[PDB]
Parts: sequence; C-alpha cells; structure tokens
Amino acid sequence: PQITLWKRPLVTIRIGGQLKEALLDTGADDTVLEEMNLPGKWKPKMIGGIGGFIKVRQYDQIPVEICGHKAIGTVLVGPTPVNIIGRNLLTQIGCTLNF
Amino acid sequence: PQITLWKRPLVTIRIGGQLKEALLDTGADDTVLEEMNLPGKWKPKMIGGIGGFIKVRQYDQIPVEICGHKAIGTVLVGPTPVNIIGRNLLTQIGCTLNF
Ligand SMILES: COC(=O)N[C@H](C(=O)N[C@@H](Cc1ccccc1)[C@@H](O)CN(Cc1ccc(-c2ccccn2)cc1)NC(=O)[C@@H](NC(=O)OC)C(C)(C)C)C(C)(C)C
Repeated sequence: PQITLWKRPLVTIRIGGQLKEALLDTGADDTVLEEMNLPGKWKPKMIGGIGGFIKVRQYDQIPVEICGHKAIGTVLVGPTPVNIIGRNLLTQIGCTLNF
Repeated sequence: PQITLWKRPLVTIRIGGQLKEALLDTGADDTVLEEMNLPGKWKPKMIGGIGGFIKVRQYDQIPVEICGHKAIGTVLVGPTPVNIIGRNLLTQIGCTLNF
C-alpha cells in the first residue's frame, strides 16, 4: 500500500497473539511497544527519545505481522504512549519513503 | 527519490541560508530542529516524545528546502539530538510511505 502522512501512519499489527495499532516510524531505530507481558528471556535496555531516556525490556526474535506482512526481530517493551514500529522491522516488509 | 530504511533517512536541508542534515520522521507530528537562531518572532511551546516533554521555540512560516523540494511551515527549535522533519512538512513535499 501507499500511506499518506496527512494523519499519523497508524496500522494494525499482530504480536504475541494480540491485534494492536502501531505507528510506522521512520525516525525510530527500534520497535517499542506499550507494556505487555511477553514470555521468554529479556534484557534491560535504556532508549532515548525527545524528552530523555526510558527503561525497556528487550525481547529477541518476536514474530510481528504488520498489515498482513510477516516480520521477525527485536521488540522493546516499556512505558511508551504509542506503539512504534521502527526501522528494524520496516526494512523487513520493504518499506520506503518516496517523494 | 526513493529512500530505503536500512540506514537512518537523513537528508540535507537548507534553512535560513544554512545547510543542515535532518531525519525524515513519519512518527513526528511536528518539525523540531536543534538549537539555532531563526529570524522572526517565536513563541514558547511544549512538545512531548518518549522520555517526556521539552520546551521549544515555535517559529511560523519558515521556508525549508528538503532535498530540493520547497516547504513553508512551522518549525520548532529546542534540545534535540537530531534535526527532525515531521509530517507537517513531509506532506508539503508529497512524501509517502510505500510497501
Ligand atoms: C505528538 O507526538 C510526536 O509526534 N512526538 C515526537 C516524537 O518524539 N516522535 C517519536 C515517536 C513518538 C511519538 C509520540 C509519542 C512518543 C513517541 C519518533 O518519531 C521520533 N523520535 C525522535 C528521536 C530520534 C533520535 C534520537 C536519538 C537518540 C540518541 C542518539 C541519536 N538520536 C532521539 C529522538 N525517535 C525516538 O524517540 C526513537 N529514538 C531513536 O531511534 O533514537 C536513536 C525511539 C522511539 C526508538 C525512542 C516529536 C517531538 C518528534 C514531534
């Protein structure tokens, strides 16, 4: 699909057996999801945005479906106001910026 | 052009007669530049990201050339690690996300 930027580029994702709304974010190195209790080992990490750093849990090799396109990679989980799909997954579905 | 996302989508912009590198950011509502002087009256504003809120200077109706494409719009200036081009200007240059 082609997604215009008149509104926030929110799409449906599937993860851990839940459907969620997430922002397709070319300004994000990493994928950061709202708090959820995924199974498996994780590692602590601190990630920084505009207002400073937050503590997140890093989970590896989590399958994520983005608009019916399959992806698998690292997901960070923590106190974010919005679910963010970053470049680590956007590359996997062949996402480009075009103008 | 078509820009892939295996690296950060940094492009050269021209603003106030100066050249700067900036991130094309579909997850940003607003355009936020590192601290710099711009001509004209500004008003204090607050904007929020991950890590919380920051105070910025809001400048209205600033021309910005993004990879040779002209935009004129609101530019915020404040403490950011990277220059961010957000949706307010991305829409002006006809930028879309495609996969
Ligand atoms: C209405 O809210 C917004 O649109 N808020 C904004 C914002 O922070 N956007 C976020 C996504 C977002 C939206 C709304 C609420 C919370 C978060 C991103 O589009 C841009 N942001 C802007 C940003 C980009 C880079 C950096 C940075 C950090 C360390 C070293 C180099 N750069 C910091 C902030 N990037 C990041 O925060 C990412 N950071 C990142 O990839 O760090 C490398 C995360 C996500 C992985 C944390 C702006 C201030 C830019 C307008």
